Amino acid sequence: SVRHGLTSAQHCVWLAQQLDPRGAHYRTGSCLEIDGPLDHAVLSRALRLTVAGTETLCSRFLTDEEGRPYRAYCPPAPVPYTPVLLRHIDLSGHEDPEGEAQRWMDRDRATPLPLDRPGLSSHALFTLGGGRHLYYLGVHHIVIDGTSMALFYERLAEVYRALRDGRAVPAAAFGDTDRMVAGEEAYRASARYERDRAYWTGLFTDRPEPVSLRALAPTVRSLGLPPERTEVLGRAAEATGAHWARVVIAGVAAFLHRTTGARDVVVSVPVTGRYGANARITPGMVSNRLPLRLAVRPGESFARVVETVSEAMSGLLAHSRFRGEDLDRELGGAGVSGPTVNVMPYIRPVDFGGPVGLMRSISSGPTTDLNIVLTGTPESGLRVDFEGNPQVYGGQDLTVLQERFVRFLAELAADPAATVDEVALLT
Ligand SMILES: *CCCCNC(=O)[C@H](C)N
Ligand SMILES: [Cl-]
Repeated sequence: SVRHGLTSAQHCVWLAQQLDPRGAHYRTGSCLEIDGPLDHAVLSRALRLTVAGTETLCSRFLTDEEGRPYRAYCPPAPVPYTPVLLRHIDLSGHEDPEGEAQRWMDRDRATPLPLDRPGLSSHALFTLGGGRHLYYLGVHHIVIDGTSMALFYERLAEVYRALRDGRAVPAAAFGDTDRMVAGEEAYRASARYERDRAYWTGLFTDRPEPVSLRALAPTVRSLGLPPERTEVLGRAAEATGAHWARVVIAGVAAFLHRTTGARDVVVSVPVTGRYGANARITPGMVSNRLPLRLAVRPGESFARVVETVSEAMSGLLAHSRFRGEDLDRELGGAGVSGPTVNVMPYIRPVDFGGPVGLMRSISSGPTTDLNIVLTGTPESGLRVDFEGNPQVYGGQDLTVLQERFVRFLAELAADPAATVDEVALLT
């Protein structure tokens, strides 16, 4: 009967869903590529225990008498029970197991999940042959963000190992959503809110219109880059003294500048929206997206653009609690944004007690234009996903753009002292 408050991010998704109530545009997902055999019966039991201990995966969303949303907690069965289902799809024998799995996930992601039914996720274990497996985690964005996907996978594996070893299942170690929401409420009521509002509105008084090279589920094209191609990003990071994600952001900024010739470029950057220890370990949806405005002047080196990114990010991080969707509402119209550049944080390979799982993105969220999603590291290799609004980009277009970008990025990283407007951008 308890009516739980939504996080700001959840409020955002809720409002956006209302614009297209039967749509699936806020269906997101990821998967684990697993290099050895798993026991589906045991993993199915592990999923049940994992979900049972994950409040957000046992939640539904309802409206009160004033039409305002709230979250309701619905434990699984030993008031609706959260259902738990791990599908087993044996593609061992198929001509193209990987392709069939992708097709299955794409069709699942296209399936609407009504918010008033608890358990807003979809789970499938694929057998691919050669003993390889794929675990698909499909969710409604309102219950799970990128950070929480990692929290889920780690817990799932932990429970699976215990059930496999005969060991007692370790207690879950998640945080509390109500306290996380209370933290946001405290922020909104604080003096910092006013200061943040002033900071962000001040930066965009000219209200630059978003430029491309409504929010819809993306067409996704993925490019695998081995370490031979990606190590150079690490070397650029070492040389500039900037974290490699900053090098990538600078690369996107330079790419946009070189393509369009535009002085002032905007990219959008996600931040976790998690403040404090409790928030960091609470599965849910709290992520924020903020505009990074960058001036790329004539004759600047790539290293100089990295510095420009670092300066802008310092300000973004210092005012990161202000909601991106709030900034847009105040500026009006289409708001302010560029391609979303999402360099996912490091995730250790997921240990299933022998078999190891490597995470890859399936769909990070809907977009009005483009998301650029990276998983991996310079040393281990990268998966680069270009997620394009289907009314803007065709699949082939995204493939071409993504290869062009990675080539330019690699050239920049190979010599940060080079002048950006002298670096050849090849079509
Ligand atoms: C305003 C909150 C909904 C948008 N969030 C996302 O789609 C993130 C960036 N994946
Ligand atoms: Cl997210």
